[PDB]
Amino acid sequence: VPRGSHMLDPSELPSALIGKPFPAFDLPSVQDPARRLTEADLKGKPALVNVWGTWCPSCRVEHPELTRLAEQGVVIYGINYKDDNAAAIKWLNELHNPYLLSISDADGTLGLDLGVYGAPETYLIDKQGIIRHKIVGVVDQKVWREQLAPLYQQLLD
Repeated sequence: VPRGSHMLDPSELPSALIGKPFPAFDLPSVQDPARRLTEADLKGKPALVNVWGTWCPSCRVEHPELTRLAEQGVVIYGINYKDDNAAAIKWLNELHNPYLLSISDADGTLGLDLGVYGAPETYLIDKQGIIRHKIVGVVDQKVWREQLAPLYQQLLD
């Protein structure tokens, strides 16, 4: 089955939101639909924002690395993207939860503003919630070391 050229829209490029504030949102937490989170909750420390879903085999694979980073003091926030809430809860309970906040993006409206088109994807934000880098696909030790860590270290200092 032949397939012609399909071009990602500009908002989906890693470079799209560099130097821009994290998009505004008002969304329920994963574990409690009565607890609301906004982009204000993302501010304070340089951090990773990781987009994931239980539908995503690559997120299963990426999980140990996120845990490894959190153990080293790295703040990581999770956006649970277009997922089954019950399944997401199980995932956060049965696996070693690396996330300081878990945002339920069930309709993908936050992902839409971010240019999300799959998972995992990871954003580096500074203390003010400004986006400084985006990784498309699994972050492993080499991706961390070469593509995030030097930026992250600069944001700490």
